[PDB]
Amino acid sequence: GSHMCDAFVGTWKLVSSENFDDYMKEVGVGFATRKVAGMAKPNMIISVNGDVITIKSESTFKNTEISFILGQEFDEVTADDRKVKSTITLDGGVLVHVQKWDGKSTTIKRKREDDKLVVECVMKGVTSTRVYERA
Ligand SMILES: O=C(O)c1cc(Oc2ccccc2)c(OCC(F)(F)F)nc1C(F)(F)F
Repeated sequence: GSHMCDAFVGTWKLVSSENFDDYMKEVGVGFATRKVAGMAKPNMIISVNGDVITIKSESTFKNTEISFILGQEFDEVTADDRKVKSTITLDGGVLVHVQKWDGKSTTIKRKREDDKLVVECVMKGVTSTRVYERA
């Protein structure tokens, strides 16, 4: 039945963001996409069915969805429209998501902290923190 990844399951809404514009600059997102993406207030819906985890993000800007098995690489289309190769693992209760494309890498960590789901994104020393709460 239960799995430790079950504390991520649910419907989550973005409540705060820090330095996301600069993170997007470092990833290579252009001006217009940064402005519109930075405005959005996505909801993230996280579900598990057997070994498959699904993370859906719905917003006024873009909708994105990934389904994956921990430790098994997959192809992802990001919200900013990169085509990346991704691997997601669980390390000490933290979901660690690495995206690789064009010789570049970014890492997105998702952790449960109190009643929050905290998303920490890093690229070449630039970090952003985005905090989600239950919807
Ligand atoms: O989960 C996040 O909030 C999040 C959201 C992203 O894009 C959006 C933004 C607004 C609405 C819908 C999707 C995003 O896009 C990749 C980017 F940032 F490179 F553009 N990356 C992340 C994250 F890095 F942190 F995972």
